[PDB]
Amino acid sequence: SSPVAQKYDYILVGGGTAACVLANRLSADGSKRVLVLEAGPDNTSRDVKIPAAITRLFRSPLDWNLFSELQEQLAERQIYMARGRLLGGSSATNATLYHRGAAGDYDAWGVEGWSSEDVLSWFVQAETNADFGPGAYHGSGGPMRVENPRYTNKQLHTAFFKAAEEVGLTPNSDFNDWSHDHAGYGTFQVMQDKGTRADMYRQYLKPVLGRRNLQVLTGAAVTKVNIDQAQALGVEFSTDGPTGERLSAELAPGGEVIMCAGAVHTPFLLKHSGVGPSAELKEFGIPVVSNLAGVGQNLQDQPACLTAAPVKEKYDGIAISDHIYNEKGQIRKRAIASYLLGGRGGLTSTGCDRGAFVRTAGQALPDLQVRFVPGMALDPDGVSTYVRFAKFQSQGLKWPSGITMQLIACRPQSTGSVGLKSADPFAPPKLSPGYLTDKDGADLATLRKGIHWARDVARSSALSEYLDGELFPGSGVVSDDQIDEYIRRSIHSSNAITGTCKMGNAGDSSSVVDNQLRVHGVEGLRVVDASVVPKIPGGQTGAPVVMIAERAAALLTGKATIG
Ligand SMILES: Cc1cc2nc3c(=O)[nH]c(=O)nc-3n(C[C@H](O)[C@H](O)[C@H](O)COP(=O)(O)OP(=O)(O)OC[C@H]3O[C@@H](n4cnc5c(N)ncnc54)[C@H](O)[C@@H]3O)c2cc1C
Repeated sequence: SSPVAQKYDYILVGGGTAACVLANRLSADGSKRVLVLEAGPDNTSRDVKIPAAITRLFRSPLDWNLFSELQEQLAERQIYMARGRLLGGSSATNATLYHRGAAGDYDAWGVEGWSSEDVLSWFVQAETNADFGPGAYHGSGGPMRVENPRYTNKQLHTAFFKAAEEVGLTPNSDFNDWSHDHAGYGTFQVMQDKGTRADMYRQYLKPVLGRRNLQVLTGAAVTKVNIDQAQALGVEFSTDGPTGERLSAELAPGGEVIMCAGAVHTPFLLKHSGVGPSAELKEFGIPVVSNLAGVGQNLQDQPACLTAAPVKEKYDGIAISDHIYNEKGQIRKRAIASYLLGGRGGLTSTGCDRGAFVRTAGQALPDLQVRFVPGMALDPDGVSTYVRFAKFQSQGLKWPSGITMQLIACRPQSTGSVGLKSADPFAPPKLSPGYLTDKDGADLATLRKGIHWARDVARSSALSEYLDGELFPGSGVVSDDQIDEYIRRSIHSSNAITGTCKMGNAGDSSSVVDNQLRVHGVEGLRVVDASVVPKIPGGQTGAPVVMIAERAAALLTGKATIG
């Protein structure tokens, strides 16, 4: 009742990060009728816009609330895996850190037309940096906002860097400068506009909601993609939910369909629609249009564990928790004043924006990413701690002062999978991250060795002046075997998730999409979101999604070509 006798040149399933990019570029003339279907509501929540309020988006209505299958290798725990549910997708619910990985992350992709040189310019193109001048590696005219964090903990941040210097690390002035090595300590830039989240709804879609050739439907939950037998012909969706009507959106001649549902829901929705492993499709009685075995495999996510240590009594009150909450748990009016009048202060911080990339065992590229947080976790699951920090408000307790080093396997060797658990196209998918399953035990070894690394840093002279013991894992956990068991019961997602519909060369039978993102054996079908990522880069995966999205967009409209 919303696409009524209307045929669209590009239907977009999903209204997230990449989808917000293409809608902008493809609606940019007037000849194309763009449609954008999004399960979740408009982007209007104040919790989206204030960075420190990220503590309220986890496990919230704006999250899909995905939980994984039992992971036997993880002491049989389900893993909560954050996924944004609103226009702007996970860009509106992320920690905003800006990371391209290294040039070798893209060279190693293998694919033709996506080397480090081919992608570099698409990055710069979409960037406007507040803190680096325009050059080979940074843009100034782009739609993304990028800035050095406008919050600084004058004691804990400076003691962290002195400490990482003590244990032998070198600084790194720009983790997205490919001319020098990617390892080292320093400061993560964040996709924020003067302390407001600079999500992709705000930077790309909100400035273009005027275009009459641009139709954006929130509340609109896609169920499948029409593929008359191969050619896609549209989508089916429901505006109310699993108890609503079964509408249909038709495409115009040549009208393509663009999978933007993200690394979790795209491979899922493709399967329900007929493209995937037949063995899995036959189990629920779904006709096979294409039998590509790569749909729903190769799921890569970066696992994390943490250490936590309180500060000495004498330095009580100097953590970021002390800057946001008072001793009674109420939000400080001073912090609100610095944020609303100046775009400064504790509320501009997602917390984890200082850190490092470290080689643990002479690897080609760093295997460990440390994230330092001048706040003290109260649960070894760092995601659950943020949820807890939210509910702590107004209870009347003082959150203890301290620090946290979150440790992350930024280039993991484990892979996962995304599958079908029901025929109900509104059911939670079969999600298995598969952390710690690589055949050499390397991911676990990277995380164990980060624990030793984190303890060295915390033992340094720079940090031992401020610290008083160790809460997590703590004094009991001494031997490697004990560290591993702690890692297993505390491993949490650092929220990347890539690869479930990977691109590859012609004759890559394991590949799903080709180097122009159209999928093997379907007409008018393309995938442009994090799923196409063939190897996860070394860093948080937001920025490369945009780069993919800006790239496909141009290619679609004949402004550049690949190969
Ligand atoms: C909590 C969190 C923290 C993160 N931190 C960082 C970080 O600091 N820096 C960074 O660079 N990256 C970070 N990431 C990752 C980054 O946000 C993602 O990699 C990126 O946003 C993925 O973009 P996408 O377009 O592939 O998917 P999304 O942005 O998720 O877009 C997919 C969209 O599809 C929609 N959808 C799903 N099913 C349907 C359906 N049936 N019908 C219609 N729409 C549907 C979803 O609602 C969603 O809006 C973080 C991720 C999370 C969750």
